[PDB]
Amino acid sequence: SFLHIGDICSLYAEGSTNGFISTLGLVDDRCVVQPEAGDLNNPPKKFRDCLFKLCPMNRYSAQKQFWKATTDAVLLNKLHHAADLEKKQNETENRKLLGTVIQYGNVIQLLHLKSNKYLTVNKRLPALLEKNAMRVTLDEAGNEGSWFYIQPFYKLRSIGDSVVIGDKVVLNPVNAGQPLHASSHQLVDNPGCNEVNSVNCNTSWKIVLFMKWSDNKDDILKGGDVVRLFHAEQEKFLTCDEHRKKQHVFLRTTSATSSKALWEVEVVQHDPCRAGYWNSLFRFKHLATGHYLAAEVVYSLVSVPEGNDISSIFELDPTTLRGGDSLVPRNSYVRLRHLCTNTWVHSTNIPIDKEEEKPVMLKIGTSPLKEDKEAFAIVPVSPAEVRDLDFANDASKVLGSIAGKLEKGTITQNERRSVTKLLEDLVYFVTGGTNDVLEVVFSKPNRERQKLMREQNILKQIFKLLQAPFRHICRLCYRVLRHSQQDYRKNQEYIAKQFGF
Repeated sequence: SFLHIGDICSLYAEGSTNGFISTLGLVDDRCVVQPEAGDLNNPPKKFRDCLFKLCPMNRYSAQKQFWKATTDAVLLNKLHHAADLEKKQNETENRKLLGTVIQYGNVIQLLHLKSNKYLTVNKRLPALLEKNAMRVTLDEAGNEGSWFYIQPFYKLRSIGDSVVIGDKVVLNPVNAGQPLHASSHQLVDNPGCNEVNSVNCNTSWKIVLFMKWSDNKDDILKGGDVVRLFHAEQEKFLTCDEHRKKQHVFLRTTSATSSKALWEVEVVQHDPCRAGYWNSLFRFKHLATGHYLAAEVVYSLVSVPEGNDISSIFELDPTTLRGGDSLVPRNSYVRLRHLCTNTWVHSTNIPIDKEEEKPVMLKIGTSPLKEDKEAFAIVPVSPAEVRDLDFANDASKVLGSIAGKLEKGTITQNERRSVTKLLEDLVYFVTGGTNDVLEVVFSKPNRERQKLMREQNILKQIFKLLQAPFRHICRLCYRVLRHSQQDYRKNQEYIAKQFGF
């Protein structure tokens, strides 16, 4: 099979350091290669971080100029609409290439899915761990440091050959200089990370295909798509959480959308590659714990830690529009069959939090008999909100990591700049935006973003940031809490007791 504009796929390094390209959550623009995190036959855990969309060469000349600045211009109004009309033109053209095969010697732009940001090689900036390599970042806008020559690796495959799935390449920057080097230099802060960069080298990149543009379309069920699972009859979402230090699979008693109810669809494939549909098999990986949904004891819903085993494999049966010929599933209600143990899903009236009054945890098992009402809705989850989530839980630990340092000792000069800048960015988030963005300053708030703060401990870190310049940051903590709190009793109260505690 060939590679085509709009395919999603991972990138694994070869030679000096075989690794899978990855990134540090959302706040950081750093690119990394964790060598002993996983290999090709057994992928690293949070694999949704290693995927890229293939985009064609973007027309960046007009947008590049617009950003040039410390200056005054009244026609910035013209220039910005000139960059925007170029920006959509780029969109239209790149979308007209959906389906075209990219051959060797083309120029392409790697797009990092999780972040919705491009690969970016800064010819003016040398990499921070490798003395002689140009720095590489993740720029949402992109630029000439996003243009990449795809050059053949084995003389076997010539230039102007069609680049075939599983081929090794040289991802050479067009003007920015030398090939993407998977360096052999380890980051201080990070145990499992070797960094990447642009310097003369012999690093070869293998391309493993996740999904073809052909399957990239919606709202058809998809390989890596994230979903919420809603029991129609029961009116409770399938969540998964630790109760009394134990991972439980249960219903929680559409308005209330938790963060521990987030399932990452997988469709089973011979290779570790990513609709599929009715005649297909699946597993379900939680977003909090890498844990997998499985049935093992007639049986019950356990949370197995990895998806290498049959017990974690289910398969979907449609209804009431059944029997359903094999075809892409379309965000519709299904009955779930465990081919492995041979039973259908059946919820229960049995609680897990047995002592708690009005218990919020209904246990679920599996019974052989089919149930007319016993079917869930595969309820889709916007990728934008998923980003928000990982951005949110991602920044949580940053605060969590940094607050514990003021706790014991003090904070370094550079360590401050981050939280100072990060905090203000967390406001644009909670205020909502953005595109200066003064309108976004005036902009209304997201209750759904507010949902997150207490849910991902964001609030809990500001309070725990008060343990011990600081006149600005300690002062700057004040914008956020209030921004979060309004119009929401739940937060207003949560914070109220937190200030009381």
